[PDB]
Amino acid sequence: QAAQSVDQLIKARGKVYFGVATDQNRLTTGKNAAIIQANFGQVTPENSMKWDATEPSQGNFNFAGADYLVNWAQQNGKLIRGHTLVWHSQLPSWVSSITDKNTLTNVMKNHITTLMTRYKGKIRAWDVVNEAFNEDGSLRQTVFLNVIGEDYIPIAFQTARAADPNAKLYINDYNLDSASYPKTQAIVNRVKKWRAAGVPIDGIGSQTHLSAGQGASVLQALPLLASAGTPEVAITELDVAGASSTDYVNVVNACLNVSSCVGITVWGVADPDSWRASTTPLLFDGNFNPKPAYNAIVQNLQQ
Repeated sequence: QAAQSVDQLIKARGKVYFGVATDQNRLTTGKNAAIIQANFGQVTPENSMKWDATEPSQGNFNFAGADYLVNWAQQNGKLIRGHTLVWHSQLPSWVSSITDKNTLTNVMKNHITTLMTRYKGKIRAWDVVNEAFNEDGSLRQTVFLNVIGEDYIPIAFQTARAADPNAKLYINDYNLDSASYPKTQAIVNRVKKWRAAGVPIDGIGSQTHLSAGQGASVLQALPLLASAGTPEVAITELDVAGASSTDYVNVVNACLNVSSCVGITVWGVADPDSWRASTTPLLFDGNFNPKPAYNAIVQNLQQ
């Protein structure tokens, strides 16, 4: 645990949270729980709310890991971002093999409604649709697009709104880190059009999986994402190859600069537990000590 909490410091600047990805496997080993308690104000399940984890066989849901996370978060005063309802990765084959529109629509709706109803009122925000865009800005040809069609995004969001009207509903994606970039421009254009059509999209989530030196670009990309007119944006899965303080401070400042940016989630606690561990891209090292970039964020946020 670091003495100074980046979550308290960002809250003192008017933001909602500074959080991290975690799950039971992390919380019950090492120093993760104590670090999260001390220094962070929000958690995202790294895996336990994905489709493979929660509905591994159709209609036979497994909530043990998700329940653990939600209960731990409540006990410890941490906000929760649910992650993620509709996504092509970590998707069981029972889903991806379906070729009938009605079948898949009903499966998708039941998955959304069942997860969101279980946690109704406890979840600040859901990543309803994840990684819907290709790198050229076209929509990713996932089973949902291929079988349901264009409607899958409207359906997902409308179903989510009905299941828990309290939750902020997000579309989440990566490579939204440049204002220049076909995916960035596309998500802004399509969110504007979906919302103008009445689709309830409350947030754009920008994963922010960065390479070294790339953080500076977020200072221009995040205000562009905010121009789509959603009530919120958020930095949802931040990590940075090499963990330079310059990159981390740039992303923090981008969020500070964008009033609709509610907060930042970093994608794990300690480097060896990162999905990209070899790049040591997180804010705590393998000995669970805060890294230079953690201290740089603390100092940037001090008033």
